[PDB]
Amino acid sequence: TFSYTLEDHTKQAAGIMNELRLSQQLCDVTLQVKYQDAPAAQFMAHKVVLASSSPVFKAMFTNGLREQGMEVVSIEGIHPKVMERLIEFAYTASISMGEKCVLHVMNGAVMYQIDSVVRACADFLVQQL
Amino acid sequence: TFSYTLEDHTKQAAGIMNELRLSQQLCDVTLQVKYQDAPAAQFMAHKVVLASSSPVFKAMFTNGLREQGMEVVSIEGIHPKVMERLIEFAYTASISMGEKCVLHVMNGAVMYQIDSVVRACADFLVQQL
Repeated sequence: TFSYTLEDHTKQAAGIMNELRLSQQLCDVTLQVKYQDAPAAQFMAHKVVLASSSPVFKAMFTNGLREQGMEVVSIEGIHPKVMERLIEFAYTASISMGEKCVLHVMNGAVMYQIDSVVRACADFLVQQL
Repeated sequence: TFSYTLEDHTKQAAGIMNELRLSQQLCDVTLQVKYQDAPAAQFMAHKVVLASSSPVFKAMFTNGLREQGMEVVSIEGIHPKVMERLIEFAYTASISMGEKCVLHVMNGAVMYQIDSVVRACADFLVQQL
C-alpha cells in the first residue's frame, strides 16, 4: 500500500476558505445581527464551516430540507463585533479581543457551544484574580 | 489586548466537515464521474471545501452567479476511485492508494492542481527506481 498525509493542509485550506468568505464567494448564509441599540451588521459565511465549529450552527443548518441558496438568519442578543470574532475563529482558529471584551466573547461562545474559546475565555478571567 | 489560537482546531473542524459530507448534509455539488467502461459514480461534496484544495475546483465554482442549490458536474477522464481519493484528501489531508494506483492518482491530482499530492506521488515514483 501507500499512505501520505500533509499535516499543514487543513491550515492552508482553512486560509483559502477564509479568503472566499471575505470575497463573499460560495456563501450560503447571511447572519443579520441586531443587538440592543447598536447598528445592525451582516456577515456572510459558509454553513458547512460554521457547522464544523459550532454544534448550535450545525443543528440550525442540518434540517433535512434542500435549501435553494442564500438563507438569512436573524441573530439576537449578541453584539456584532462578538459574532464577527466567533466567525473569525471558526475559519482561522484564532480569536482576539480587548480585555474588556473577554466576558462578552465568552457569552457568545457559550451561546454557540464553541468549547475551545469558552475554555480560553474562562481561563483568562480566572487569572485576572 | 488578548489573543488565543487553538492549533488543533482546523483539524477538528475538518473532521466534522468530512462527517457532514459522508452524511450528505449541507452539500451543494454532486460530482458525476463517468470513466471509460467503468460504472458511473456520484460524490456529493461542499463547493467551498473542494475550492480550498483545488484551484481548478475554485475557478469552476466561483462564477459570480448566485446558485440556487445543488449543482451537478459531469467529470470525465478520471476513474471514480481516484476522484474519491482526491475528495478524501481535500477533507482529511490524507490520501491512500495501492502502489499500482499512484500513477493514476497523480494524473487526477495534476488535472485538479492539488500540488501537495502531485509532489507526493512524484516523490514515490522516483524512489521506485
